[PDB]
This record gives sequence, C-alpha cells and structure tokens, in this order.
Amino acid sequence: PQETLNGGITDMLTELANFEKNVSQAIHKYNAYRKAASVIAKYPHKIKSGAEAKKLPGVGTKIAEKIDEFLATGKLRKLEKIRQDDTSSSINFLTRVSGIGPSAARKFVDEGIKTLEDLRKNEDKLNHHQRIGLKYFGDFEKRIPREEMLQMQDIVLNEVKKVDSEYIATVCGSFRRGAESSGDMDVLLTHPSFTSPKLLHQVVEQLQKVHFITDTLSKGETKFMGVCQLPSEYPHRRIDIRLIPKDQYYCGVLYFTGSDIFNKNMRAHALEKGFTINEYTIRPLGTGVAGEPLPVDSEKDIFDYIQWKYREPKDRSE
DNA sequence: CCGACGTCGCATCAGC
DNA sequence: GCTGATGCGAC
DNA sequence: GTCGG
Ligand SMILES: [Mg+2]
Ligand SMILES: [Mg+2]
Ligand code: NA
Ligand code: NA
Repeated sequence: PQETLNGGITDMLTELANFEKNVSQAIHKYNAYRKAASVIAKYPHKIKSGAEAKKLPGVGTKIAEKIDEFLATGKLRKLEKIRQDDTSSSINFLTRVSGIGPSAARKFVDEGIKTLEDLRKNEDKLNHHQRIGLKYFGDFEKRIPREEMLQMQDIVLNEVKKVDSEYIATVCGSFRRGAESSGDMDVLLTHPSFTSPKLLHQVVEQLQKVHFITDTLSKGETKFMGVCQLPSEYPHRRIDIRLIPKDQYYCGVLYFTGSDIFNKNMRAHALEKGFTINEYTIRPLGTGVAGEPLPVDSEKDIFDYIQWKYREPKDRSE
C-alpha cells in the first residue's frame, strides 16, 4: 500500500515509539506504537477516523484519539512539544549512535553533552563501542546495495574456506532473502568438530589480515561484532560473525534469516501444532513442557516438523 | 484490575 | 580479585 | 499503550 495513504499516521506513531523507548524508557509502549504503526502501514484504505483505526489489533483507545487529533489538525500537540524540547530531542538523537542507548544518552545530556560535536570533544567519557559508533555515525546509517554484499560475501567465504576448508558459512539477514539492499552483514559459522573458541577467532583474524575487518565492537567465544570495508573509498559497514554448534546450525540460519515478522508468524504457527522454536532448537511441547531438542540437518527438517511447506528465503518478509 | 509484553551474548558496572 | 546486575544491540 | 485472564 502507498505510504501516502496513512504515512502521516505511521510516521506519527513511529516517532512516538522512539520517544517512549529513548526518553521515557518505556520499552513496552515503544513496542505498542510499533505494533500499531505496522498494522496501519499494511491497511489498504485511507483511514478517515480514530474509530476506524481502532478495529485493527494493537490500535486502542489512545491511539484512536491521537489519530483524530492528527486528522483534525495535521499534527499532535504533544509530539510538537516534545520535538522542540531541547533535552528530550537530544536524548532521542544521541541514541542513533551505536552503543549509546536510552541510559547513556540521558547521562550525556544531563551533563550538557547534546550533539556529535559534544561527543567528539569528550571521547574519554565514551566506551570503546561508543567511539566506533561515533567515528562511523554517517556510515552506519547508510544502506548496502546487494552488489557490495555479494563482494563482501566473496571475501568472507573465500577467507573462511582458506582458514579451514571444513567450515560452513552462510550469510543471513535480508541479503539471504534476496533484498536489493541491506543494513549490515550477518555471517553464520559452524565446523564439524563443534557440537553440544579459536574457531571464531581464527576467522576474525584472517579477515583482519587481508584488511577486510577494520574495527571491533565486541568479540567472545561465540559472537563477534565489528566493522568491515571492501578494498578501494566504500563506507565502513557493520559485520557480525557467530559460531554455532552443528546441530543448532540450521535453527541459527532460519532465525538470523528472519525476517522478524516471518519468524514471529512461524513461531505462532509452530505453537498451534505443539512445538516451540528459538534461535537454537525446535522442541515438542508436552501440558506445555518443552521437551528435548529434535534432530535438524537442514532448514527443511524444521518446516517439516511443523507441517508447513518449506519457504524459500525469498518469501520470508512475513 | 492488573500482569504480560522476546530472548540472548558481551562489555562494563556495583558491590562484596 | 570475584559474581551478579544492567545496558546495549540484536529475529 | 493494548490486550486479555
Ligand atoms: Mg582442508
Ligand atoms: Mg540482520
Ligand atoms: Na483495536
Ligand atoms: Na544507540
């Protein structure tokens, strides 16, 4: 449906969700607004009254009201006020820096650090992640055309095969769903000798060695979060690398393939057939007792157990 | 009326 | 020192 | 904020 049917409404709701999350620290109202924004975006008629909106699930008495106000006046008094408020719009802004969440942004603004310039002048009050978040603020909000993703994937598979030819790597995310662009790169790793440490680090190390990986946000025994750059300049880009055991690998690939709404929908159907699915395993439900993890050897095994027809990654927007 | 609302790895903090 | 809590980025 | 036990 064209943005311009209810775009003004969904934008109002999105911006309200952001203030809830970033300024108020009400994660649940932040999800409540997002859920209402999503259900309205998908609605194929120009909304004419709050009461009409109110029939959608996740739209309730107070969002119906705000919708009427927006229909009557082209705006919300409350959102106009919060927008112009120096403190609140700074807190909300600073959270766009990767590594600065609602709590650091509050603490910065409290001591009068409100802008990126203020951030640049005070690097010693930033932790490591936060400095990298700052040094790449602009790069991090840019999108990744599929063409660069394929070239990034060429580099990742090649270097992974070179470290040890028995690794299995799959790039997940919207890339894997065939999206024309991506926000970042998510790489899933496993190795036959890993089931239920150096295996992760050795790969990270090879990608630093050929200068693909440039910075490190965090790195553990199973997850790496970092930054990479195609050789020339291209923007710097977010890359995660996770090492999963073999018998959880295909669950990992399904989950990190997503999307969101697809996984949710699939968890929900999974529910109605007496199964649960997290990032690791699929388990039958007992009185409601999740039992032992079932064997899984492809993505398909999972879709089978729940009696759903395999879906091509292509067809997993929802 | 009032509790649920997704779940988890890593970095860094508070506190013993 | 250590453990357990909290912030943060994430389908 | 919305939903539902
Ligand atoms: Mg070999
Ligand atoms: Mg992703
Ligand atoms: Na409703
Ligand atoms: Na942030």
